[PDB]
Amino acid sequence: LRVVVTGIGIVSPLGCGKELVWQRLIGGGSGLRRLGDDIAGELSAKVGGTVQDVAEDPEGGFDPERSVPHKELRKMDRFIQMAMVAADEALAEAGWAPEAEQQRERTATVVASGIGGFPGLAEAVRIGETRGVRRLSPFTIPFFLSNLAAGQISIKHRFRGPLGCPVTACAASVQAIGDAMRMIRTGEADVVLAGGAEAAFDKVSLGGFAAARALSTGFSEEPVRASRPFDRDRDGFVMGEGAAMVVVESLDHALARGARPIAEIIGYGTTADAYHMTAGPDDGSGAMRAMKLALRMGDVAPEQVDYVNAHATSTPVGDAGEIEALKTVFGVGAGPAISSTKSATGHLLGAAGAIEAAFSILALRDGVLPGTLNLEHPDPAADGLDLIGPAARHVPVEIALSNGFGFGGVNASVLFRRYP
Amino acid sequence: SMTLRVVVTGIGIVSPLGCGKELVWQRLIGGGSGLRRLGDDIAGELSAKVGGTVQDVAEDPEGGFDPERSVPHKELRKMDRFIQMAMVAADEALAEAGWAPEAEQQRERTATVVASGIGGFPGLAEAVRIGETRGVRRLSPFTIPFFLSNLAAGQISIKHRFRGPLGCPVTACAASVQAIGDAMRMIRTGEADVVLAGGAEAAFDKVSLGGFAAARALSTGFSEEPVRASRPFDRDRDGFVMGEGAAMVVVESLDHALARGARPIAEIIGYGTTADAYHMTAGPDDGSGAMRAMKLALRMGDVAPEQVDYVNAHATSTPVGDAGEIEALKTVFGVGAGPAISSTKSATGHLLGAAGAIEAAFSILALRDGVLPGTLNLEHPDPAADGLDLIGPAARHVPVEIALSNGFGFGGVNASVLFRRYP
Ligand SMILES: C=C1C[C@@]23C=CC(=O)[C@@](C)(CCC(=O)Nc4c(O)ccc(C(=O)O)c4O)[C@@H]2C[C@@H]1CC3
Ligand SMILES: C=C1C[C@@]23C=CC(=O)[C@@](C)(CCC(=O)Nc4c(O)ccc(C(=O)O)c4O)[C@@H]2C[C@@H]1CC3
Repeated sequence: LRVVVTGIGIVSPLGCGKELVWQRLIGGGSGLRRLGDDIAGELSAKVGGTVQDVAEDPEGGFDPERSVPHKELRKMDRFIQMAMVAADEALAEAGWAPEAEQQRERTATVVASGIGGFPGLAEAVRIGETRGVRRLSPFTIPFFLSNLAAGQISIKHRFRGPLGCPVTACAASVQAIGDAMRMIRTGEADVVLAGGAEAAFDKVSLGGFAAARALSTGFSEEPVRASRPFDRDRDGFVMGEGAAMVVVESLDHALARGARPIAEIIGYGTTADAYHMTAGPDDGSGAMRAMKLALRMGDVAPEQVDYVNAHATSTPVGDAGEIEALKTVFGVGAGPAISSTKSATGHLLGAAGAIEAAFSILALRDGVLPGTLNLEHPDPAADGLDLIGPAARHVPVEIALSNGFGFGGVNASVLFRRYP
Repeated sequence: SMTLRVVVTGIGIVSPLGCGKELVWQRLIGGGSGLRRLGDDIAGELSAKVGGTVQDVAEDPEGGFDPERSVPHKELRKMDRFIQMAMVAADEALAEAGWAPEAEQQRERTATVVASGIGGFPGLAEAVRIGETRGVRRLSPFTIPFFLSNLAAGQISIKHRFRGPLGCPVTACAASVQAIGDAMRMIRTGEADVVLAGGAEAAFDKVSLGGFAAARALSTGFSEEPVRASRPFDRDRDGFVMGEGAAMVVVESLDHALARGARPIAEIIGYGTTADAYHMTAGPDDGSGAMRAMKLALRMGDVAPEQVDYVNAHATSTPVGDAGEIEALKTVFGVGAGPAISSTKSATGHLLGAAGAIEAAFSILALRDGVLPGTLNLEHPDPAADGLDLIGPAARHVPVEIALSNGFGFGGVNASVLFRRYP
């Protein structure tokens, strides 16, 4: 059964609204900024991809009151608020707003997060250390539970089909899209609102990644330079926040209702390294297998892939592993054009898969491949791979692959074809 | 292939009634309870004083929890308690199944799908307290993977070299019902041959308990008589009793099991999942989303309601929750006949994200042995349940062929899984 995407929503460090975000991305913009001392004061990691408010970004700022009434915001952590805005955008684009119970019952909501409501949870613990646990809000638990992103979206829109919340670290929202497609094919839903949401900035979460030496520290005075996937001087990832959503349905379902497919989902693959808890193997074998499964599903040879949106987070070991995986799948000398948009957005963690899927889809729609900012001295291990430098590449393309990996050895890859 | 019959070939349990499914089963069927007074470090400030706790080998010599049996002592520092329980339950299930592939051909066809509701809450809470006292610069390098929900499946995969899909559904108290449904789905789509599926939860902390107490969801009226506090369907229920544990099943096609000589313990014939889109912490009074999930599982199994012998209800002992499920059961099954219904949360407490997997295991064992667990504490059944065959405290010894198990959660999540006895 053929499956398509009919709507996209984005809340990100480059703004809210996918057209504006796309225009900013291709123009070389960056969402990386110095973090507040309340988050980063104790740490050497001083830079993050932050979502700005309307006062800071009048055109593209985040105002969750447009999707959630003021008095309801108290009931949901930031990631959920972001999820609600991104979902509204994707649904409006897809024109999916079912009033009838039949259609509502056939709409699923599958929204990933990596860490979920960390700020809410941290605040509850801090209350426990101060005012006392007898003073916790009645909303404490659903405020931070990961599945209340999907939950609040479903309540608002009356989506009464399956609910999902994959929490598979930084691959989670790639899996959300694969899980959406799988449900369309098994007949368990007719439309899926799928994606990811993450808003985990807090001294403790940042501190936890810091303690693992996973975060960039050497570019604090030049924040836009800090995220440099594939570059010789990369020194760890830059945490980001945001949310991105896609509306997924069968091609036949889309065309019957007059919805324009934006792109087709033709492949999905997911695997486990079973290697180490926080690093993948140097040979990239788990990631390699995930990519090959998505290509097999799409019946696409490696030489037919035009564009790869790599997971590459700007870690030394992580980017090297993905380089090796890509060489195994595609060879050297020819192959796909490859970039990492984490160079501009930072690492949206459990929302990274969905935002990069969205960029992969827009790349196909527009024949514009995002560049990799800061790619000044490519890792020599990547010689023979067509890594896109800072300039976006304007070229008609048909097939795009997007990767997402996470702690716990999770690899996921999703493959798209241009429509028509 | 979508027409594959799917079976369970091994089961593992870590619970408030012990570790090891056979011992746990014998203790459950004998009317045992895992409910105990919590430590003051957890519940000292709160009026919810009772929990289903997992005991160590000093406290329970035959059935105690010793994670060093599964994980070297040095490595325990790297994993929160929910993961340690997951590891022990997974080892049990895998040993019973005889699934320990050494070749990549089989390793690549083994998935690992382990739910949690809250994940490493004690780990996360400790990191935050460290942050307030000693400073975030003192955090362990293992802080993040210590608590991430998916590191339960992750650590299991690493130990056993399972290289197929990893899953971690975090859909609250329906989560490990969905894990089983997701496992079945993956066998039917051809994405895996064997799935280690289940749930793991160890969320006891003053803040998590405090949060549930703030939602008025916890029992507070039975502190002096802990074993009486979890009373699903009873007139005097006043909220659920939090528990901890892990349970796992090994899922594969019947054809694959027969090929390798593994004995199916039961068959998985149906799964359904729905969303209420009603309220963030309560379902509708008529249980209509639960009803729909149950009917979807029955439809998938091609089973009429009158063919169901046993229902392991979600019923957690909350006033509104159990009443909703009563109404859903009446809609699906009618009144006057219908299945025998019990809730084993009466004995184990609510294992949250691991409730689905443990209750699945009990439903499977019920079919295997022809013994339906009772509902402890059911002294004055809610009148709304008149017409439903609620099992009282005594386990019922009767041959049975079909069992349904429900799991629901905050955010309007409903899931149901349906089993048939094997052969
Ligand atoms: C075992 C080691 C060696 C060490 C050395 C160099 C590194 O690059 C890091 C810092 C990160 C590895 C990595 O990219 N993991 C890694 C991964 O497997 C999957 C995903 C991500 C992600 O960001 O999405 C990720 O970050 C590792 C982690 C830990 C300590 C230092
Ligand atoms: C909206 C209300 C009314 C209120 C009144 C009586 C109740 O019984 C509770 C306390 C819990 C309802 C419930 O069982 N939710 C509920 C649910 O939907 C799904 C799962 C569970 C679970 O334990 O697994 C659950 O607990 C609710 C919660 C909140 C405040 C008081």
